Amino acid sequence: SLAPEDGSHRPAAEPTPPGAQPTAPGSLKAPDTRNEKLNSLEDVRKGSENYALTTNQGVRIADDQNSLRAGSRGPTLLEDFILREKITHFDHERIPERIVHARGSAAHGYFQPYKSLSDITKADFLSDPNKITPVFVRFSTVQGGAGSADTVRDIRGFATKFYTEEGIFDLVGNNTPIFFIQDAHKFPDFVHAVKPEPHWAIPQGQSAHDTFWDYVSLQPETLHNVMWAMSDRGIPRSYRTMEGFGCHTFRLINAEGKATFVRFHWKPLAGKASLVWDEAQKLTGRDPDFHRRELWEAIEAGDFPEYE
Amino acid sequence: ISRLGGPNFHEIPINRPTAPYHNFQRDGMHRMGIDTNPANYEPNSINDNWPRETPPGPKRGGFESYQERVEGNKVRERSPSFG
Amino acid sequence: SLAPEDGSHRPAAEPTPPGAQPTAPGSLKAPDTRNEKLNSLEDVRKGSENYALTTNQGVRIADDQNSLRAGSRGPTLLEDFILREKITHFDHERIPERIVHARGSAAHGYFQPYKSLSDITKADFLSDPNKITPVFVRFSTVQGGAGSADTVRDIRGFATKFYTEEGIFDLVGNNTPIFFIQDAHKFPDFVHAVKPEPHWAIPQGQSAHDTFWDYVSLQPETLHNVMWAMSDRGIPRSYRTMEGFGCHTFRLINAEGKATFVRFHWKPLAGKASLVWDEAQKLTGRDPDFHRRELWEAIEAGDFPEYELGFQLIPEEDEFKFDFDLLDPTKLIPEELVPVQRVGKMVLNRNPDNFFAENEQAAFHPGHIVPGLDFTNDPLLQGRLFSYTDTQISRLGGPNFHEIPINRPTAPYHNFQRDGMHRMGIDTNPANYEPNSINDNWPRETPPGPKRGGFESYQERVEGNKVRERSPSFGEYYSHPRLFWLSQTPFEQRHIVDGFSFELSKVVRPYIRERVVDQLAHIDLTLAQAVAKNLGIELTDDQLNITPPPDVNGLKKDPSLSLYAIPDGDVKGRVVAILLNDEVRSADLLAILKALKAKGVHAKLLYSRMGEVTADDGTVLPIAATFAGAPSLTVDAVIVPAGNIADIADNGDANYYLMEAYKHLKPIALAGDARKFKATIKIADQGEEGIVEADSADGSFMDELLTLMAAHRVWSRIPKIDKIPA
Amino acid sequence: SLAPEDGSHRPAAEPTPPGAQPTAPGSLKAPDTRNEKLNSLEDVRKGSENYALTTNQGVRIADDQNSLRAGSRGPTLLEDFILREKITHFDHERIPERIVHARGSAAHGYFQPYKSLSDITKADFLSDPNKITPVFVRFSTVQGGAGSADTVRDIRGFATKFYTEEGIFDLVGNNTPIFFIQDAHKFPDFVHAVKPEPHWAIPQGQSAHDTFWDYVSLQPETLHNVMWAMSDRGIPRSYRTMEGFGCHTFRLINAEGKATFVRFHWKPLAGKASLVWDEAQKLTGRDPDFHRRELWEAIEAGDFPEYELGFQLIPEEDEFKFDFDLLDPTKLIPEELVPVQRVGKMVLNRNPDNFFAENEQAAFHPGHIVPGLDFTNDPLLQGRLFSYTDTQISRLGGPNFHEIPINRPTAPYHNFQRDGMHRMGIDTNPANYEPNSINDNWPRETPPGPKRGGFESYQERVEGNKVRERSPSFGEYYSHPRLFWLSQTPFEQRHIVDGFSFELSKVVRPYIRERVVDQLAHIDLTLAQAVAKNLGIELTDDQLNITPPPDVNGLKKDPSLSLYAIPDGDVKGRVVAILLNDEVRSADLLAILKALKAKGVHAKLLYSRMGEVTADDGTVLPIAATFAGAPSLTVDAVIVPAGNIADIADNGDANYYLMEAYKHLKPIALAGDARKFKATIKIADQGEEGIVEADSADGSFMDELLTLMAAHRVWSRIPKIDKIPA
Ligand code: HDE
Ligand code: HDE
Ligand code: HDD
Ligand SMILES: [S]
Ligand SMILES: [S]
Ligand SMILES: [S]
Repeated sequence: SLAPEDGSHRPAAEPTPPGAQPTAPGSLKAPDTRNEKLNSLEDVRKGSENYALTTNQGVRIADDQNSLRAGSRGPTLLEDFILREKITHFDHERIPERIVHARGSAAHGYFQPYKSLSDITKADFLSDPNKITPVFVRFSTVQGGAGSADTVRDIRGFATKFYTEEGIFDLVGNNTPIFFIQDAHKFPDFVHAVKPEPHWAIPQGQSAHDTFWDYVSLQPETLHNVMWAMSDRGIPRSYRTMEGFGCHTFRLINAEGKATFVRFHWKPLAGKASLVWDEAQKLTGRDPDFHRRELWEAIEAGDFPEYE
Repeated sequence: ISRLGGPNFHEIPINRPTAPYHNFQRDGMHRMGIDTNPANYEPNSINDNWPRETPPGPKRGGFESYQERVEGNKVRERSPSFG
Repeated sequence: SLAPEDGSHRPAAEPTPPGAQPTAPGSLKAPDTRNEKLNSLEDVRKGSENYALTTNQGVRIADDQNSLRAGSRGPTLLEDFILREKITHFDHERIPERIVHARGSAAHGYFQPYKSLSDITKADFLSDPNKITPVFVRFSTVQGGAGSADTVRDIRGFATKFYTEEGIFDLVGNNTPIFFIQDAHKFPDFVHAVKPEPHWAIPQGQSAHDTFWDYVSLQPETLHNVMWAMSDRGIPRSYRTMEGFGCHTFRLINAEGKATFVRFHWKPLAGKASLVWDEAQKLTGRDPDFHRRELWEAIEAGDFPEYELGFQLIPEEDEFKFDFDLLDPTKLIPEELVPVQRVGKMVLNRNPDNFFAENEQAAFHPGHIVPGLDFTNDPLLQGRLFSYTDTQISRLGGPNFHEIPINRPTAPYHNFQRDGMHRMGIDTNPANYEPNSINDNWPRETPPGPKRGGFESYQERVEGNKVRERSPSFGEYYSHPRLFWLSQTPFEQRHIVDGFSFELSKVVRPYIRERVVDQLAHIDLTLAQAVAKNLGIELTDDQLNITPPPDVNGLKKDPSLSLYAIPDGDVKGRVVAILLNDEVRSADLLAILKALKAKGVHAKLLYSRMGEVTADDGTVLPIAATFAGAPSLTVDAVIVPAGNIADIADNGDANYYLMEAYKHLKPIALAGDARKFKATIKIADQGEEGIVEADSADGSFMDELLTLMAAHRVWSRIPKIDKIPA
Repeated sequence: SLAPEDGSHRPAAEPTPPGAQPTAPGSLKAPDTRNEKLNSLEDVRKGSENYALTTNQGVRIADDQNSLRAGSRGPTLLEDFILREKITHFDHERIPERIVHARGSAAHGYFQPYKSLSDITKADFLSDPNKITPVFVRFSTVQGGAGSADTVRDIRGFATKFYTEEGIFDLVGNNTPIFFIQDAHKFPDFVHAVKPEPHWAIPQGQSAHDTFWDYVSLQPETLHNVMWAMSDRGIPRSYRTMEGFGCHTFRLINAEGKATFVRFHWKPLAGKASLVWDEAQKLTGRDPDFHRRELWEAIEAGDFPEYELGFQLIPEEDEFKFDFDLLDPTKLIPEELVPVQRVGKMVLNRNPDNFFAENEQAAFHPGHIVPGLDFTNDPLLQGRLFSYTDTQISRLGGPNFHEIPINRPTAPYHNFQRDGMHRMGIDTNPANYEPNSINDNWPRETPPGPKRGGFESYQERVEGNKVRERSPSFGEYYSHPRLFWLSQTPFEQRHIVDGFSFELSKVVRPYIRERVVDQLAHIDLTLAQAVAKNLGIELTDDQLNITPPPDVNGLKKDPSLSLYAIPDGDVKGRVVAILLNDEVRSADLLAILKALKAKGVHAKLLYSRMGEVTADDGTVLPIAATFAGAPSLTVDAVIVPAGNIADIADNGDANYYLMEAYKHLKPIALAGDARKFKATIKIADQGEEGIVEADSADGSFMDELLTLMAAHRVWSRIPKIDKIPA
């Protein structure tokens, strides 16, 4: 047995402050934190302790250290299906990242209203303060790839999937109340302009380059959101300490059929807080996973991110 | 990998084993299984090396190939016995 | 017209030094550079000047600013095909990244051999010193994603696609001579261990976490490549200043059928040079694109990356002449035992036009060999042969990945394979099978021979049972790690100690650190104790008495394993920060730049804001960047000319600039009143080695600075840096 | 393993009648046939003669017969990269077939207008009678898979890609002028209902099953296109002998901005002709590739398929002037009300080289329009515009499907779209966005205007609330089916009755059959009774009293809706079977072939074995096929020359050949003693209209036979075939 005698390989399944224990998969860290969605995923969770190592077809593997070869210094044989299945699955691990917001960090939680909103909306999840709606929330940057740094200067995404009794509602918002552009037809122009430039694929995670500012200088509708990004809004301390916005006017519709225009807000109960530019930029080098880590460790500690 | 869209074709319901399957393979398109193992490699100490290899034996043992003697040069050649 | 009237939007189509012009696609930057492969890509190049904006179907668009809607404040209509085509293409821009080496930077070039190697190989590309072979080379890290940082601590890849007249040959190597594991079956285990951990996908671009060090502690075969990764080899200065290696024993096969064992080498003609860890880490923050940028800018300046191809050659009858197995890819062949024979030179002289189309889509695979080469039973190489074909079916969308333009052979290709997704070639052959009579059996098989023959494998003898078994001969883990460590200078050993100590401090479970210190004590006690001390760990009496492993074939060191033991410095294409003031002394600046120019060293003029300043004599000095904007991390040395020093003397950024460069062992030069800065870095009045100083920037002031830059960094300074708060 | 020395493996590169030579890729059969699009494909056409067989990487293969193994009876080795490339390509050949119209056959050709249409449209391809536009056309069934049969009962597709100077225009039509449903939202319900049922995936190529008739019984909007499918229009003789229609009201826009509604037509210059059901059904077993083969062989013979493009034009102010809605795609515009104006001619004159690359990968989509054309609010068309771009993402592997060679425009295309899987074009533009200054904003938008202008949508007024609601004007379902019924000849009517009767007899659930018959009672009582009688159903008193729907704008019938009521036969390209005997009277064969050749009618010489027979004068006659191997299903008429009739008089296959041809209403001619076969088909001494007979085959005999063939089938024989046991 390879684990240490004293059992110090395994993190306590109780809330612990950052750095006190190794981090762990959520169902192992907090087995008794439940909601309808988390429970419904049990059919696909797979454990490991006390099980035999197998192929994907259920065949027990005797030797997971060697390829099948003709003699112990010989060529590898085509009939080694165990090696080929293992290397095939490896070879095909990756899927395309998101076109934008490829960098992002997510957690499970729940939502509950403070009071029935039936006077203004028939949305079932807003109909009773007793209605508990599971959520899965993903926070993100915009420009950089899935392996880019967290504390860049960028807009941040804030996407919430509400698993309601009357369907999925996704509230797909950002951390500023507007966008750079007015018409969707220009989205690939704006995004190409902010992304790494096409000849050489530089710079990652940064608007600080000629094409972005070229587009901005030629499209003054951009200037409002550019102001937000150049502010310390663009460099939050934590996904816990930033605001969220729905970006658009939507409508609520009530049982009588009356429409009300609405814009959505998320107010962080831990308050608003951002880094300073020098600190953010250096932090992309010292810990490019700083926000991902901070979110995971706040939840492990019981410092649950809360938004109104 | 093209016909069924990727390396997780064993998780398409008709294809699934009824026998247990556990290993350190991860990800791929259409991934259904949510692995809770702290480890995705072996040997590991962080999960006490589970899931673990199993020696061959008379029942419920690991797969080991028959130790057939191979002898010859690397050749692209049809056996004369096939002619 | 949106372009400025003075044409300042268009970069000069001629060699210019870094920062002088905006960068540009290669065919616009350097239209006069060519080779056979670049010429053949012309059929797919797309221009843009003077053309109308269209759909992909060739319909001209009138308004590319708006969607179609019912009234100008109305709903967007489904019939807007111009919107949905444009948004559809955007929606599907991304393809899966490489499983490993996803972060990489690539350039076109050419290779030519120094003489015909026909006595040892029939490979056509090596048959004639006049035969010039286009190449495309991609350098990469291993762990991080395509949008991770360049100057991480990691292994680097060094992949070369040779477009030979007898097929594609891909030499898919790394910047170290070995690998972490012995058998390919373990590759997903090792890679999973070094990659971000699967619960939370942390950390990116780093081996400094529990699962990596768990695997290493349990798999001593890894320690040799770990030594390399923990040394300054893991943080190169530039893709231009690292070695490349082919990793495995392959074979050369001559026209007579004789097989010779070969390992492949690339020697950087710009010399070997690496960063230091604090600098490398901070640089991942200040410019995560530094190596990609440096490569592109070197080529645009005419500082073409050059590498010499070399072979270590071992006769077949010498297979068992060494203390280690030639097939064991965790073992290096010391150059003291088998010298590198020079073979030819490769020059990278053109950037791509489109990074996605040429770099992201390029597919390299070590099974892509040509007649004159062959494999061996290296069990890591054996498994690689499966992987690099397989992985392309998802990454590049199917089995016609050779028809993507960058991947196309320049040699003819004809066969009976048909269809598949993205099929470009339209085959007119009446037959799609052989043997056939309906096309007189064309295209036809070709017997092997001295030139232009079919591929036939070398008839190596195979004997033994079908086994999943590691060769006993591979069961030795410590002697190569030890040879490596003993071959390093004392400052290089110090940086290895600090690499392990820093990485193990990030491992959360203490027993994993202890287990790895135990492994170190099997390699070298001094190493092990120094790492232990940094971790607060005390070696046991048993650990103190572990017998060191034996030397490797009589060797107690091999200086070729050191970056620095043997000077191979080259200052051409290096860069100096010049720290400006509002009244620079022109005569200092003239002499600085004249000497830098004469050796091909670049400069960047830095100040506290953008714009210009004016020297004493009225010369207008344009500013490249601010002190904060272009940190010392990004340059090789700093020079401060004389003048109105009081202007920058209390500037935090300016002071810190010299502290950072000082800490990172870079040459510093101070002329006249700029000597006032000696106080910020605590330099004595009689001066110290590595700090150039004088009343004015010449006679021998630039020669001194340039001598220091040829030696790369001031290693003697290392005992003084701990004191400086930087 | 090679070609025969006589060169007989290779088809002559000259036009040759069906069966005279093996068929071949178009560029080899007809190398001098060119057009702008065919030429532009030269970059990707790949030959084979005199080339070495290689891997896809350009490595010559020595042994393409064997895997690499350890000894010649040993295991195959993983290092066999030649085996794995070849098998990997093969393992990934297939791409997803089209959701609908998966079964299709395609050819290249060209179009030109008869005169400039600039008064009604500014479309460049309709602007000049001497501007030629390349086309690629694919004909298809709808329901069955890509390996289903051709001569099923189904709607046919007729899709034309016009490669115009101002962009690709795809006219994506069918062989009937309406569709089964009104709103695109129901398309998956209808298609799922006609497709193989989901539990067991039966039946292929057939609407004759419960789910289809369940949907029709519940959605009377479908009854109009059902009437067309049940008629002989559902079983065309050839893609050369059916009409095409664009299905929707589109708009033409002229340079002055005037909009005219238009519906598109294609008139077959070879005339309108269909099979009979029993023949069609049996032919799906004897030759499931009959229409694919006939199309390919017509083009190899020079019987180029020709179609006339025609437009129904309705001025904008006449939108509401009919008693149906112009935007309802279940409604046709009778040519009695709105005549088809002839517009131009399309000729299909070359087959592809590789069916997969050019046919299977072609992507047609009706949203691919060009300036001068525009859409309408037809709610079926509206949703089609979403589907034809979306579906290519999976079928063709991503958003670069326009780079697959067959799909590329010949017109320039330049834009700021980048990347996507298997990206071919390498963009050099410094800019990938607009507005930009860095490339002076190229490529640039272009204002709309008379010619070469940007696309702008016609400024149609929209007024209404956001609703999911069917227009009340669409809620009439029976008048157009009735118009169609009343316009058919009596034998066409009988065949419609028979198609409904045959289909509904395969519906297992009897209440579905009853509900369909109730729908038929709302269209025409005579039809409804005739179907009921065949299903053993008796109409109720109420059903008997259903008031017939109103005439369509005063019309009692419109003969243009019939296949046959107005003669339009053309025999060129048709085929006759000639049943040989072992001593043919050469004088008869001489006169038969001379007359057939004068009208471009082909012949196939049949016998009871293959090889040769010798005629009375020593002429050696090669045999194309046996009586069983090329049944009368595959020909238009049968001729039996004189000679040694005893040789075949008691041959069961030869007698049956005539019985099947007789049953199927085909002309038969019998010369000399071949008149003895009159007994097998019960023709009286006096003779019968449709049986040509004389002492010998002469001028008069062949004229009579060719007159019969110009009328396609012998409809007057129908009363006589009930009794024949065939
Ligand atoms: C206001 C909040 C907001 C706005 C206004 C937009 N984004 Fe987002 N985006 C996609 C496209 C898209 C378009 C076409 C527009 C304006 C027309 C916006 N964006 C502006 C996308 C390409 O479809 C996207 C990429 C992956 C994906 O699934 O959809 C996408 C991502 C995205 C996210 C990430 C959600 C997640 O996966 O975690 C968020 C938070 C936004 N967008 C916000 C957003
Ligand atoms: C010797 C230099 C070297 C070695 C020993 C290995 N890698 Fe590499 N690698 C792939 C798999 C693979 C396996 C199975 C093994 C040992 C079993 C190695 N690696 C060790 C791959 C997953 O098939 C890979 C990912 C993308 C791809 O197409 O192949 C792959 C990448 C890779 C590159 C990247 C080439 C490029 O596109 O720039 C390089 C330089 C190596 N490997 C070197 C290498
Ligand atoms: C809203 C869905 C929809 C509806 C309402 C229609 N179509 Fe369609 N059609 C498709 C959605 C579609 C498709 C699913 O997108 C296909 C199959 C895959 C493809 O590329 O297009 C297709 C293919 C397709 C083809 C085959 C082109 C080829 O040869 O590749 C033809 C000829 C037609 N259609 C014709 C018609 C006609 C005459 C319609 C009646 C006016 C019609 N379609 C309505
Ligand atoms: S937004
Ligand atoms: S290696
Ligand atoms: S239609």
